[PDB]
Parts: sequence; structure tokens; C-alpha cells
Amino acid sequence: AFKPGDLVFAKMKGYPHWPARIDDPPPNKYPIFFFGTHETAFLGPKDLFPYDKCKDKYGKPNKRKGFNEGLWEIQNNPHASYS
Amino acid sequence: MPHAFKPGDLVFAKMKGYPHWPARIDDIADGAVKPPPNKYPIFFFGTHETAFLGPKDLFPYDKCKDKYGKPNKRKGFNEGLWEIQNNPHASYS
Amino acid sequence: FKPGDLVFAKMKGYPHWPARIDPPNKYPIFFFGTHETAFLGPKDLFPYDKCKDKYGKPNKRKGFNEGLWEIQNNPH
Repeated sequence: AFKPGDLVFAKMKGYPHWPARIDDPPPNKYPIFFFGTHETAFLGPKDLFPYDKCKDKYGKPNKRKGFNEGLWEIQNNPHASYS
Repeated sequence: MPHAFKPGDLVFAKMKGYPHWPARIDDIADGAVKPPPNKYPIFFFGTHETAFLGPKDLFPYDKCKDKYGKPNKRKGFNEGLWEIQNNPHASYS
Repeated sequence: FKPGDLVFAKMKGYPHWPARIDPPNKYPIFFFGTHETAFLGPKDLFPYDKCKDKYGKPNKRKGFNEGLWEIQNNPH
């Protein structure tokens, strides 16, 4: 399963696969923290892609607000308090 | 003295082929598409459309309302006039 | 959508724009009139024959009306 601190790209409708982590929720959903925007959501595993596996496909800069900062955070300090 | 443009500033915005149009400097939601360098996201009242414009096309509302703040035949213009005067900071989406 | 398919393509800050099909689940888009290219997802794309009644109307934006002429008369 996914555990708190696992790094992912998380997919929501209308947005690119977004650098995120599992934070420490409805059944079979996880608390997601989105890097860059510092937003939260509850997502299921269908929308959760392991970071290391998928970073070559999903980890490329784009024009969305918060995305490029999100990429910096997941690479450089993924476990910090962003609150 | 004037500052640079910021989200929430009210303007008349000038697009080619259109009258100076009531508008605001929009905010950019988290996750949303950012403007190009030196451009602002402009939300046009009435039509509710967004374009990216530089300051050459942006006329401060308080200064220019006497000149441009007048009914126009164009689709959405008069609704735009109501919005800029009465609820310019509201959610229109 | 397939290479050559005619569409209206929507980018933030622009009207629905005559274009053709030429980064995960993005299509290469060629915009008529301006002759620029972008990558766009299927959500931003609208089949030309299906939606021309709606979006095939003149616009004062630079290159748009030239774009409309190309999509109807010389799309390839």
C-alpha cells in the first residue's frame, strides 16, 4: 500500500499529474499534499503514480501556477513542513 | 503615485476591434495557466472571457470611467458595466 | 483525433481557434492564421464539422479570420 511520506504524482481532473506526497480520509483514499500549491485532497490509488517510477514522464516543467515550485519541493525537500 | 498592476485592480482593457472594455486584473488560481512574461490575466466583465494583455492596453477604471463607462451595443458590454460598478470582485465562474 | 483532423482548439486567454492535429496525453496542434503550434489535451479540442456552427465565426484577434479562411478553403 501507500504510506505517509510516499512520493507520487497525483492526478485530478483538469490538471497535469502533480508532484505530491501521502500525508499522515474516506475508505481506500489517502490524504494527499500537493507540492507547490500546498493544497490538499483525498484521492484513491487509481490517481496515484509512484514518483521515482513516473518522474521521467510526469516531472517536466509546465505553465501551471505552483507546478514548477512543486517540482523543486518534491526533489529537494519533500518531507518538510509547508504549513 | 501609481503602483504596478495587481490582482483586483479595475481597468478598461483595450482589444483590437473592440471598445475599451470593463475588466479586472485577475488572480491566478493554484494550478491554473499562468500568463506570458510581462502580460496580465485580464478578466473581461459581461463576456466573462480572459485574455493576456500588457499595460499599454490597460486603462485604470477610476481615471477613465467618465470616458469609457457608457453603454455600448456590443454583446456583454452593458452587463460588464453593471459588474465593474456593482460587484467587480465576485466569482463569475 | 488523428494527424490532419480539423478542430477548434482552446487555450487559456484565447477564443476557440481553428486548428488541425499535427507530453502525456497532449496532441500537437497547428493553429491556422497565426501558424503557431502548441500541445493541448483532448478536453481543449473540438471537431471542426461538429462545432463550426458555434465557433466558426469572425473574431478580431490577430490572425483569427485568416485562420477561418484556411480551415475552410486550404486546411492541408
